[PDB]
Amino acid sequence: HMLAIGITGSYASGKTFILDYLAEKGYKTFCADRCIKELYQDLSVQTQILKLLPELESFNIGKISNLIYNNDLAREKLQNFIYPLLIDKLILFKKENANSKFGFAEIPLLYEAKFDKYFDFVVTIYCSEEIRMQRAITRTSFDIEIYNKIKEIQLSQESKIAKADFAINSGVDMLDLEKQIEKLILVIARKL
Repeated sequence: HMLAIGITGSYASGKTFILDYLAEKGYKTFCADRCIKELYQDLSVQTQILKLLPELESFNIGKISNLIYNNDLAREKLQNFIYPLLIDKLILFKKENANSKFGFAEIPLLYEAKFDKYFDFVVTIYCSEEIRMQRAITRTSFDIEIYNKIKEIQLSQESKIAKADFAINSGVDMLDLEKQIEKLILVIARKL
């Protein structure tokens, strides 16, 4: 069956870049963050979330983000509701890709704990806090309050490295990052 390789990393460490690169190269990829957004488009999921978090008043992604960064209890309720639905989608991803020897899944931010020990192998992408902050500022979503809350929630890079089978440095130029991804592919292929 398909070996599932999880990709984890702090915010702005380059997870998206690596998953995009692998997809461009034809590898099977599961983008958990985009899957969560698809879950939020499901009217039954919306309805259940509104029953669980009636303080939202309406199903609106911006209001959800605001609430879960402001409120740890709400964030926990939402994560406990979404995580099993996300696992169902990951199971389907593995099933549809059974003739592929391996495939890759982005571990979404703040779900790192929930996904502990889920994957066959884990790759962590790391880089300096200075580079992560620079990257965060260059993105259109930048919000210092949210960035600081993420910096307090998320597991440290050292902890992520400790739980990883492979650790890749994204605090390098993009073309050297791509070379490291190609090295990762070769290492996984020899595990087979």
